[PDB]
Amino acid sequence: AKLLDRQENGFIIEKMVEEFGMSYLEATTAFLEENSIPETQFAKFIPSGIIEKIQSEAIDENLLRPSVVRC
DNA sequence: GGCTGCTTCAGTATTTATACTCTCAGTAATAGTGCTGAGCTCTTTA
DNA sequence: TAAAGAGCTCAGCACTATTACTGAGAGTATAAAGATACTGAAGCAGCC
Repeated sequence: AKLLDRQENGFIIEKMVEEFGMSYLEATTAFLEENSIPETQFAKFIPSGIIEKIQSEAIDENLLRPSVVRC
């Protein structure tokens, strides 16, 4: 009904990758759309953790330019 | 009054120069908008 | 001395009212401005 536990959702969202195995990005976007989640009201749904690995894998995949590398 | 030759048509093999005037109209973007929380503010006395 | 109140106000997602603003409309009264070829098929056309 209500699913406001962020770190529990971390346990559930690692299930996405560790189970499916595409990437943390696509796994959690799949989560966001499955339960119909916007992108500004997420801090109430998403563990504080997965965000950091998301940033990591993002910059490592080079999603943005050198303008973002130095910082 | 039924009757044959011409006939006409129909089927094959990029990139277009000069309104005007409101006048309104209702719209979609857009700033005004107020929360939530939360994080620092602050003092308390144990 | 320092764990622990109760509040002072600043990130961070909306909302209503807005403001260019683009569209729909209604006025407009000098003129006179082309080198197939073939086969075929009904219709038309003149006749005993």
